[PDB]
Amino acid sequence: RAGGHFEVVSPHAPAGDQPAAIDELERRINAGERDVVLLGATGTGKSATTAWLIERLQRPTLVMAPNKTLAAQLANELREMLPHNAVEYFVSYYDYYQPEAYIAQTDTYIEKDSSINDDVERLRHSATSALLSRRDVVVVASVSCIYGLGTPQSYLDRSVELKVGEEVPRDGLLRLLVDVQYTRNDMSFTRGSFRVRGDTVEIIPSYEELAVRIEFFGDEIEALYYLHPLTGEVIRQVDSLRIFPATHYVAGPERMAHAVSAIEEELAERLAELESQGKLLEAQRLRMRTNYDIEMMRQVGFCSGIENYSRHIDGRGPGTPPATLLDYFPEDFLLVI
DNA sequence: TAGTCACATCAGTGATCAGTGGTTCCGGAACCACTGATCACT
Repeated sequence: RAGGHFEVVSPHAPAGDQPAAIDELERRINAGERDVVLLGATGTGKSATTAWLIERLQRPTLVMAPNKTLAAQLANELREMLPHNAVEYFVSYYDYYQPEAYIAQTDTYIEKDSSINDDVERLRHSATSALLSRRDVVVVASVSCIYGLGTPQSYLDRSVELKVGEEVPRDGLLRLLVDVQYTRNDMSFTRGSFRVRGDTVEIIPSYEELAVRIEFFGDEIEALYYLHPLTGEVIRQVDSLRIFPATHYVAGPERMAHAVSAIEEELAERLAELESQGKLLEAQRLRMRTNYDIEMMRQVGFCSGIENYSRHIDGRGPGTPPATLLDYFPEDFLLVI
């Protein structure tokens, strides 16, 4: 995690309680205080104090807010004070979301339905990449953060970097693009997708807004270039760049194998459980749904309900905390709630 | 008794297009000139 210094551009002049408060909070955190409280009255500007504390500590910060409403107004403001560091975002990426719900009394299956937002997931993946690519990363998170996730381990593993001049098989590059959830959209150009024409390859990464054109000298990386996605305007050129998986359900083929194994084992477990319960209808419905799900893992590796198998994918045990953006954070990560 | 909770998609469902199957339709009297009798003569 390469942590660039949190360059603070604050034309405001701190006064009143700001200096003493920041100093005492700083020494508080220095004192190993795993539990701290702040009394910030209205108009006291908690955002600036949090930014300065993050600057002093130089740790990847996770800030916790209770509703997506709040996150918006603050994160943009901090970017003004931090125009040279990774400022990020994460909340529920759902314009709408009915859960997988079950009216037991009526035996009614209100199936999980969701109108999926785009920019929310974009910023989610940008945040995960930034955390697993640099230490100067600040992320605003809804409680969703503590829900089940994939492993930042595999997140950083599946990611692959390419540099100008280095020999690299283009076909292997496409293979790893597929393995990191990027589609060979040879028809049009879309987010997290890409197209191949001759040695030329043009890709929009899922987290990175812009696109990139790579020219190939046979099976060698001829050159890399930033781009506007559709117009293709080369923003600039850099020798090397990394790509992270477009999914947070990152998992090597071996991790998919282990997840499938544990899924089948706990599937037998739940089969016996519902058989004893006498809930044969529910048992069979779950059985066939997960049968289709595992079929299209063994074929594709992608579907709905993948999260429900996080304990298998992450591989940790039942009842333990599933993977989290906290794992995406270091142990010396800054935390604010 | 109650506000937030958030981890996509088989399968209709037909619109709608957008390809395929087929449509369909006029002017005919002119124009080019060609062709079997009829007195004629023998």
